[PDB]
Amino acid sequence: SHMCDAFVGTWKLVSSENFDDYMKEVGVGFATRKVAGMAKPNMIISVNGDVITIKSESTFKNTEISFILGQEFDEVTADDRKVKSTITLDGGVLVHVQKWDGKSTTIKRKREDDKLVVECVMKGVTSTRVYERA
Ligand SMILES: O=C(c1cccc(Br)c1)N1CCCCS/C1=N\c1ccccc1
Repeated sequence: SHMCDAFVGTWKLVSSENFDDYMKEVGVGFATRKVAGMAKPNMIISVNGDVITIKSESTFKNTEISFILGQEFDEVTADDRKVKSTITLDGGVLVHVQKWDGKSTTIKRKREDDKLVVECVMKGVTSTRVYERA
């Protein structure tokens, strides 16, 4: 057993707050905000050795990242930003920092009760997205 065992599995979105405002702060345009804000993704997290894979599947976009903790990678986000990403585990929280164009956003994922809680921060704006097991 290991690092991310309590994250592994298939998760479904059950609530979202302030996501449109988070996307505005990130610079996402109107039409993408509308369609992405409507999405109800399933998030699939798996581990194989040191490599963690996170898939997001929805009617809007399907994305996949694979990474090693602490090791930067280039990522194309669902909204088509080209970012440099680093994901670490800090006190049991997966912390995902994305850098692009002199900007930065941080996505934190944590287990709380039977939920996986995702907090997305861009400057002063936070969005909270709650997932349950599928
Ligand atoms: O993995 C997704 C993802 C993938 C496919 C669909 C959707 Br909806 C979300 N993330 C990262 C997790 C935290 C939410 S922000 C985000 N992507 C977006 C960022 C800006 C605008 C639109 C989507």
